[PDB]
Parts: sequence; structure tokens; C-alpha cells
Amino acid sequence: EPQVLCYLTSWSSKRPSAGRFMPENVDPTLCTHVIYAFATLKDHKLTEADEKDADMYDKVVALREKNPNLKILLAIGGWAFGSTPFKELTSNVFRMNQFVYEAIEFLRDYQFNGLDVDWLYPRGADDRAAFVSLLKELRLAFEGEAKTSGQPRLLLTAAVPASFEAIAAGYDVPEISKYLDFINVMTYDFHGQWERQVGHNSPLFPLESATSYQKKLTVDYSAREWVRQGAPKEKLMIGMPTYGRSFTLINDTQFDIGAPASGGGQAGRFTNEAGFMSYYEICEFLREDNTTLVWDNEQMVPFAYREDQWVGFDDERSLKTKMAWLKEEGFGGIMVWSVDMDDFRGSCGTGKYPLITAMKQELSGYKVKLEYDGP
Ligand SMILES: *[C@@H]1O[C@H](CO)[C@@H](O)[C@H](O)[C@H]1NC(C)=O
Repeated sequence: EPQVLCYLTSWSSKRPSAGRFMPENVDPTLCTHVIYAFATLKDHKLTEADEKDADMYDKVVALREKNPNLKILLAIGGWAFGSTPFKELTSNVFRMNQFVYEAIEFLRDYQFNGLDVDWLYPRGADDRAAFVSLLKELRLAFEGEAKTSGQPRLLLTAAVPASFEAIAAGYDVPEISKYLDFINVMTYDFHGQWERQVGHNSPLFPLESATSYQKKLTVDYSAREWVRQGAPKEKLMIGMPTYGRSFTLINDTQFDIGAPASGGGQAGRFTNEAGFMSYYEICEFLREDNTTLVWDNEQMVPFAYREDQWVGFDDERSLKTKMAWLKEEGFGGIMVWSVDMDDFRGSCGTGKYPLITAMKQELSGYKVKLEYDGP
């Protein structure tokens, strides 16, 4: 019963040349769920973010025609979106409920299998309560619709932060765990171009020399914080990045964890964002001349540097290491950000979709089983 939820980013279709990704590029057998990101709120109603999206919806659905057990979800929100439309969505009950009732129709019309809520992020007591009510209402209406109609219930999932501080700030974990089908923990973006020291995007474990605060910025500590706060393991989907985060070094001779950095490193040719690289862009950086590939034995993740360019990322080995940690802890499955940034063309020299394949094969035979695991 382990689940693999893969995000598909709409804007990946705007990629140039090989980087261009369409719903048809998705292997219908890789993931258990596909989540399309993002839809938006216009007049407090679940709505297309762009007319080009309507047909995109039609194409991400009907991946079901090559795999009928594949579930397709639509995500609302995201970072660009902001926290304000969610505050106004949950300000009064009518708009809230009318949002739910019409969202159900919207989803059923497109024949989605459910909804992913990406409010990034609720903050403060009033936001906490409103996030719970939104989730509660969606869940009860999904159940209620499943009985007043005829078909199996729409799925409810949400993307949630890894930061232990953001958890306390915005998430009543026992309550949201009642109504969510899956809790997608964003166990990445622990470090990046907003910092002036080199650090890894998604380290599994911390360095022994790390401060007590730095030790909390890991996949292992974050996932366990969610458990500690009451999230049920079988609903916890641990996030796996198919991308890396890069730095421009102050000094070429200092390339170790914590070396000074002036900002993000040179953008990739396809994602066009400094401080950021997709995995197939990582490989291009890796086969350049004189690039040093390093394996961090403590953090159990790779990184690489060449001249003043430094990038920390995830490969086959780190993701396999993570699946072993996953099974050991007994989590319900994984979430992948994102399917369009795996090497979906096989240009790395390994197989097509190498990162997700490596995770899938390592989860083979795994079945989630709940058991007491101490304080
Ligand atoms: C780079 O680092 C070394 C010591 O690690 C320092 O002596 C050197 O001056 C630095 N380079 C520059 C241009 O400052």
C-alpha cells in the first residue's frame, strides 16, 4: 500500500526545447497519483488559471485511459497565489460552502479524482482554525456527495511545510489529519539562494557539527516532527525533490557545506531561474569539465562544484537511501516535486525517469504497517 503522488507543474509546458513537458510525457505507471498545479481562485471559486489550462486538464485526466487505477488531482493555490485569497475564501460560511459545492461540480465536470489544497501558508490562531474548517467542509461534502450521488468519494490532500516552526504556526495536525486523505510534506527547500552560505536543498540527516537548529532542517527531523504532532504515518507522504539548488561561491577554494556564497548560481538552460536546477540540468552541469561530484556521508545526499558554481541535489543513490529511511520509519509513501523535472527524456545517460524509477523500485514489496515506536 505505499503511495507515490507526483506533482505536474502547468508552467513546465512553457519550457523551451527538450525541457518542454506535456501531460502526455507522463508515464501513467510511475505514480499512483498525479497532481496538476496550479488552479486558482477567481471570485472565490475553484477556477482555471488560464484558458490554455482547460484542455491541459483534459489531457492530464485521460492519463487514466492508459492506466485506470491512476488517480488525477487538481491543486489549488501555491506560492505565487499567496495566503490572502484563502483568508477571504474562509471569511464567511456562504462563500466557503458555495466554494465547496461548486468546486465539487468543477472537479466532477473535469472528472478529477480529487483536490489538493496548497495554502502556503496558514499563520496564527485564526488561520489555523480557518484551514481546519476549509478541510473539514471539503471532506464532509466529498463524503456527502459520494452518498447523494453514486461514485466513490473525491480525494482530499494538502501540501504542508517541513519547518517545525511553520508547523506550529499554521497547522492543527490532529484535526487536519482527520479530514485529509494524504499529507504531502514538503521536505525540501531547507537551504537555497536566500542564504549566503552553501547548504543542501534536501539533506536526509544533519552534520554532526550542526547547531541544534540546523539539525532540525532535515527530512528526518521534519517528518518525525509531523509524527510527533499527531500525523498518522500511513497518511504522511514524504516529499522528494527532482531538482537541486545552486550557489555562486565567494571563493573557489571554499566549496564545503557552509562556504560563503553571494547568491544563486547560474540558471539552467530550461528552467531559467538562478539558484535552481532540474535534474536533467544537473546532469549537464555534471558532465562539464572538471566538475567535482561529492557524496555527503552524514547528510546522505550528493552535491557538486566547478569553479564558483556549487549545486546540492538528489540522485538515484540519495533517493534510494531516502526510500530505505522511509520504509524503516514506516511512512505511507512519497510525494514527488515534480514529475516534469525528473530526467523524463533519459538524457542523463541512465534510464528514462531515473529518479522516480529508482524510488519506485526501492519501494517495491514495501507494505506500510503501523506499530508502536516509543517516545
Ligand atoms: C580564498 O580563500 C583563501 C583561504 O581559504 C584566502 O587566502 C584567499 O585570499 C581567498 N581568495 C581571495 C581572492 O580572497
